[PDB]
Amino acid sequence: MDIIFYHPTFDTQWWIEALRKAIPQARVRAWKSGDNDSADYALVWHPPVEMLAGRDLKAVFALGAGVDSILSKLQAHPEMLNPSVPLFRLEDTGMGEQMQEYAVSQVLHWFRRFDDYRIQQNSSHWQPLPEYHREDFTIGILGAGVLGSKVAQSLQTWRFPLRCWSRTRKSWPGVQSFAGREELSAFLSQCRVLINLLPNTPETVGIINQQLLEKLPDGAYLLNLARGVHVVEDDLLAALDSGKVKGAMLDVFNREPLPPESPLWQHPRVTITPHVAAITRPAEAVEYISRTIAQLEKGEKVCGQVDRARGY
Amino acid sequence: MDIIFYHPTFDTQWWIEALRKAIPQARVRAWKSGDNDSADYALVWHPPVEMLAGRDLKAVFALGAGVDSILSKLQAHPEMLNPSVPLFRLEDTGMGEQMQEYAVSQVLHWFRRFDDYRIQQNSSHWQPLPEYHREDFTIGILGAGVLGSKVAQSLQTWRFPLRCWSRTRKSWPGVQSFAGREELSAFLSQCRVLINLLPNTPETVGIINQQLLEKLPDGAYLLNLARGVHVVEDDLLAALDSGKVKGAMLDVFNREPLPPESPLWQHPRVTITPHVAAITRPAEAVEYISRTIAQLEKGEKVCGQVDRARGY
Ligand SMILES: NC(=O)c1ccc[n+]([C@@H]2O[C@H](COP(=O)([O-])OP(=O)(O)OC[C@H]3O[C@@H](n4cnc5c(N)ncnc54)[C@H](OP(=O)(O)O)[C@@H]3O)[C@@H](O)[C@H]2O)c1
Ligand SMILES: NC(=O)c1ccc[n+]([C@@H]2O[C@H](COP(=O)([O-])OP(=O)(O)OC[C@H]3O[C@@H](n4cnc5c(N)ncnc54)[C@H](OP(=O)(O)O)[C@@H]3O)[C@@H](O)[C@H]2O)c1
Ligand SMILES: NC(N)=NCCCC(=O)C(=O)O
Ligand SMILES: NC(N)=NCCCC(=O)C(=O)O
Ligand SMILES: NC(N)=NCCCC(=O)C(=O)O
Ligand SMILES: NC(N)=NCCCC(=O)C(=O)O
Repeated sequence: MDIIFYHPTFDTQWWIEALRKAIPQARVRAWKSGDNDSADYALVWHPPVEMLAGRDLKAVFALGAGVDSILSKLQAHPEMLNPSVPLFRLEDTGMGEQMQEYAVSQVLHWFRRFDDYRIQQNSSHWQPLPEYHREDFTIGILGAGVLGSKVAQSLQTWRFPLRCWSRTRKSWPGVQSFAGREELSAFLSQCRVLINLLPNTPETVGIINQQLLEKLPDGAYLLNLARGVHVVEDDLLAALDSGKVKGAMLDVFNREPLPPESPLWQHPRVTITPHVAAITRPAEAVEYISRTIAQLEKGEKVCGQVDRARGY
Repeated sequence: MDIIFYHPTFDTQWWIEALRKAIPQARVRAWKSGDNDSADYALVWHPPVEMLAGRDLKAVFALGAGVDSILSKLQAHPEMLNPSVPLFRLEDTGMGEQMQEYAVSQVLHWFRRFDDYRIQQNSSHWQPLPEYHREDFTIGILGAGVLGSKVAQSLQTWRFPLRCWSRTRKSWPGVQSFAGREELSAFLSQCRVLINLLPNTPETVGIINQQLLEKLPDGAYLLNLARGVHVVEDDLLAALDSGKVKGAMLDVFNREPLPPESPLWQHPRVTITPHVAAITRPAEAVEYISRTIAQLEKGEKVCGQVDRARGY
């Protein structure tokens, strides 16, 4: 087999060599403009149309969890990826645990009122605060996928009430499963903490807006770990200023880097991280890719596969 | 049986009634100065010498995890508590989980560099930071008791390397156990995060001082959940200012409320909470007390028992 690799910023030389070692019968090369030699598999992030167009690839592996960008490019350039070509993404490969670290830390942080204690510390003010209780701290997860489920799991340990929202029904024993737009209002109504792990799709763009935030209980918290386009930033600022939302921690933004003019930077109840919630673990990604290729070859049934019609 | 109850600040009436219901053959009363009627058991916090002196009680239950204060008072007033009287404290009764919430939240917070990202947010500065790795993030727990073990357990989930320090050897499978002063230097040498869950005793007063902090790896973090007297605050400020300690989160202080003149309040790498790490859960405390009384009565072997000679 022949494998072509393209990534705008990764250590191309490291990846190529790691893939050779993990698939020793594989000839692996970095794709450059003009390379129209044969390829069986393509490993890509933000690929040029030229790299894929007209290739009857056996599979394409997106080097990310999200496939927002590549699907949107195929819409604009249908010539780019023949419908025969199966599209895979990176499922977990270490991002699950990273999402769990971030959510558990911050849910507990809000639950123990470390935000209030920091404000009082800023005035040298010593004042014990009433403890919150779990019954009033339901955690809702928008999106119940590879990452949502991992996060739900790691929060169940702490005995918070849990609910999730998705297109289709889930069976997780401790987690009340809400499905479809018809059930979104009910889902939102009890969510003291709302965690966004949705994919970026036309159906979810701007879903976190005024109408959604108004259905939340008062003094809610928002943790956006998914995509910036899910949030209407001005509606969120209004919810923060009205006290509807007590705190928001955001890792992703409509424009990244978030430009200095955004009021989010200096807003008091907002915490910002620069899209670092869960990054690729290269060795685990190389493991997932070689394993998937091996499974495709043995005719075994494989899962981590994008549905282009569905959008994710 | 007759039970006398004293607490300077708790809801005396609630506690009395809850104890009646949990021990329905018990006559329970609030102790007031001059009450020299008979008592079988005394439930106390910061008790007047008069309340206990000369009583041949069947047991005394301190309504706290720490027995610093009551043992120090018996030193000053040996007439207060006959050596025949067994002394119990509150073991766990919900404080374990509270310690786990606080430690897991904050260990993860430092491990994901949320402190650095907050500083960059304060300048509207967008800059992804190199991820820390577990091998460089050994967590050491000073004190390996009811609370230390609970905290160790909840951190093992996250795959941090773990070590604990105590007087006597521990057997916890994933946790390297250090014992005695002769092994303290070795224990400290790898501790990226140091968590203090020691009791307040003459042997541990001021243990966190210049000599201890110097043995820590650079860029260490201190989480003091035990007693303020364990820390020499000026040595810690010097370690913070030299960069030896990257961050400290403190719940307990030599003087509480921490007076406004302390430099800890406004120091940049210091986080303060007003002694709220783990508070009594009254219903669970009433459960532990009635259960222990029942066990003492059945001649069953009981554990949660202070060794007055040892100091804890
Ligand atoms: N911040 C970061 O660093 C970072 C890192 C990695 C990933 N991410 C983001 O996290 C996202 C989720 O990753 P994942 O691996 O968990 O994706 P996934 O496994 O595909 O799960 C997506 C979930 O969203 C639900 N969903 C999709 N469209 C929906 C709709 N219209 N209504 C209701 N629910 C809908 C799906 O429902 P069904 O189960 O019913 O299909 C599914 O449960 C990625 O798409 C990426 O944008 C961010
Ligand atoms: N911040 C708060 O809100 C809060 C709440 C509750 C408790 N606390 C504090 O937490 C402390 C610990 O509670 P706990 O229930 O875990 O106590 P514990 O079960 O009695 O455990 C104490 C541990 O400290 C160790 N230790 C005692 N003296 C030592 C010495 N000289 N050298 C080395 N190790 C020593 C003991 O060693 P061995 O196992 O060898 O005996 C034991 O492992 C309490 O005393 C209290 O001060 C604080
Ligand atoms: N795991 C760490 N430290 N970064 C994640 C992605 C970087 C990468 O794959 C490359 O640039 O070669
Ligand atoms: N969209 C761009 N440029 N980077 C995303 C990287 C991490 C992530 O969120 C994922 O892999 O899904
Ligand atoms: N659990 C909560 N909310 N506080 C802890 C101790 C208060 C208490 O026991 C009393 O004053 O009666
Ligand atoms: N020492 C005083 N006044 N209060 C302590 C209360 C909580 C605690 O740390 C414990 O129960 O050990």
